[PDB]
Amino acid sequence: SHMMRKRARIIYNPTSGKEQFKRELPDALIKLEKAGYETSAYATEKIGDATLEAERAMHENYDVLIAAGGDGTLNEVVNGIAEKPNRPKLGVIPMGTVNDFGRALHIPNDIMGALDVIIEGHSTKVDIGKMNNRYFINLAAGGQLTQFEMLPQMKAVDLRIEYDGNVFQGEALLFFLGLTNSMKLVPDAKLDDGYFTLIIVEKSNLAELGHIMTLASRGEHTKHPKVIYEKAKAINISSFTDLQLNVDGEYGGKLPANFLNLERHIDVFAPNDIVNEELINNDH
Repeated sequence: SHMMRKRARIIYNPTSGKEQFKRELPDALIKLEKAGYETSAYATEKIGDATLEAERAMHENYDVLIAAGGDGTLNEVVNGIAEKPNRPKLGVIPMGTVNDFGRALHIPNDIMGALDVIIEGHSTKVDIGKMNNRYFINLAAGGQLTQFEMLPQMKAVDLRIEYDGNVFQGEALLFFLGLTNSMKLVPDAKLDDGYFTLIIVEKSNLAELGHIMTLASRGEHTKHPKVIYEKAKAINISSFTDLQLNVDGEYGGKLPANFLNLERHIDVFAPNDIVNEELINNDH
């Protein structure tokens, strides 16, 4: 008995990925209890349930919030706790078909392995993004479908993007704001630095398109002059024409959008076993 008793809340999507978690919950509870966590669980039913539960949990003095599901459950949990005093630490159990945030932090795709990471108690702080009044953890993207794989479907649109002091103003096929980058690359992106990865693909002819696509195919897109790469903390986006917004893999409304990177905002259990190339701070 090496620690004083703690309180954990599991927030889980029962129909997530392979859907094995609900069946494995009783053993997850045993393991968490043996490690000293009085553990309770909440099963989501619809989109938004995880956010609302995380909001309630804020008032219930938990040491850890465990999100068991895909990037959607994760995004929802973060939305419920972001910018609130006394945030619990976040535990990630990757129960989605894709788990881009998990892979970004090297969380095992094995339940008991992910639980081993939480129980061991080493954690990192990662940036999150604020967009208008909501939050995100992976990426935001924007463009207009005609009348990187999707670039040939984009229509040039006039846009302005104020990023920190600077201004881009012109026609663009696509913009990306990346936090994590394993959904894929810029060469030197950090989860830690307080900077979004900002990609803007400018309006280009068919040849520049072919070219950008063949460079993309071997991690060299950033080398094309029509591909802009900047790092920025605050990015404000507007146009007079209407754009669709993708936020963490889902439709996230439309413009205008104001983005702020909340540097090292969220404390999340991570492996002390392995070195993260995308972290400035590996003090864990």
